[PDB]
Amino acid sequence: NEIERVFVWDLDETIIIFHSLLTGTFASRYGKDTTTSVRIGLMMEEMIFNLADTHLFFNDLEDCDQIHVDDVSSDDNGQDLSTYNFSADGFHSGVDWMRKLAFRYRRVKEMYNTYKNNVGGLIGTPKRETWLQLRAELEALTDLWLTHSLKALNLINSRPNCVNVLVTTTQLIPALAKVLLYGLGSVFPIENIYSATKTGKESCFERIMQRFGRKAVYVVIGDGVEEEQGAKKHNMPFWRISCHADLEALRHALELEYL
Ligand SMILES: O=C(N/N=C/c1ccc(Sc2ncccn2)o1)c1cccc(Oc2ccccc2)c1
Repeated sequence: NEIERVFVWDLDETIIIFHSLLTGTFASRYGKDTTTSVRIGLMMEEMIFNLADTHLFFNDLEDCDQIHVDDVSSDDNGQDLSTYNFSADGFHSGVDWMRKLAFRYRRVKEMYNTYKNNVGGLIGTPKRETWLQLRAELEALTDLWLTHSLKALNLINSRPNCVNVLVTTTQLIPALAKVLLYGLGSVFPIENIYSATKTGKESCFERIMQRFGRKAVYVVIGDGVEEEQGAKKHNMPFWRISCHADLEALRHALELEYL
């Protein structure tokens, strides 16, 4: 490719897998209301899984959790599937089976590239007003974290020589449902999302470097410890993102071309 610097992101523990909300440990650490925080997380995890079951084949692709969306691109005899009836094919729970599985991921990809900047047309209103109301309800507890990290991502996405990728441990379909909904679709191309569920984040890191080559600068930006050791044993500069002030430094270091 033409990319010079690649930023690998691990937005779990804060955005994708925000398990601190549901356990209530987030509310205790930051001194917020426990009951309200869990209610926002329980509503969120519902509207996410409700979209994956009615749009992204969550029940079909529940166990067949791949790692990249283009993995089964070899069994795809590319066809106009605007008429392909998924409810009446040989799918259940396999060269003729992998083709039906591969079509579904391309249909998932079609939904991503189509409604990633127009969610209100994907989930018809008022499901947007109620759900955009949910953002301010949560960003009022996290001090606009998703908005803040979107600034650091758009400060990278607009650079033609720089790019960003995402490496989470959720299954690919639920992770795509969150990235689509949460608004991270404008900064994350769907071809740059990896699911470290069965393989771990280290193997997902090696898979990224093999794609972009050695002439590029790889930087890891995330929170937690799983990707810190995965970025250390691959000599990739790790960027902690725990505090809110650690993000202001990430922007200020990109404003001045220090990265
Ligand atoms: O903001 C978000 N997480 N923040 C997490 C976090 C942990 C530590 C800190 S820093 C801090 N500073 C001061 C006080 C508290 N914490 O932030 C978030 C996560 C997911 C989705 C999300 O948006 C939406 C949008 C639409 C619908 C539903 C959610 C927003």
